[PDB]
Amino acid sequence: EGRRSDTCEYCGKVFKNCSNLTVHRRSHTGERPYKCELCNYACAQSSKLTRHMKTHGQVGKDVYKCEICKMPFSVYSTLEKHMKKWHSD
DNA sequence: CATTGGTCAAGCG
DNA sequence: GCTTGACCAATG
Ligand SMILES: [Mg+2]
Ligand SMILES: [Zn+2]
Ligand SMILES: [Zn+2]
Ligand SMILES: [Zn+2]
Repeated sequence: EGRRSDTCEYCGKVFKNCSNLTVHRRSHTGERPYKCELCNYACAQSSKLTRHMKTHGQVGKDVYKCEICKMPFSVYSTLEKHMKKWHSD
């Protein structure tokens, strides 16, 4: 009744924090505006990209790079999952 | 186990 | 008002 402004247009959920509504709505629309520059990860929320970026390497620690596509990883097992997904040959 | 999407709201000035 | 990151349950 005016608070519709703070309400999700797809499921009727009411928010007090308008930014929570913006992010929630993307779970309906599929919009993923935050794009990793180091892989094809994309997400609905700025801080998820920040969290994701930590999987590409930390400052003081060592980094494992895919020999084929040059992608960097902080965790070797995550590189091997990448190897099997993207370089099956 | 590492990593994720959806959620929540403390804290900032 | 908004950014931020912790929480939780889920995935592989
Ligand atoms: Mg953050
Ligand atoms: Zn909704
Ligand atoms: Zn990435
Ligand atoms: Zn690669």
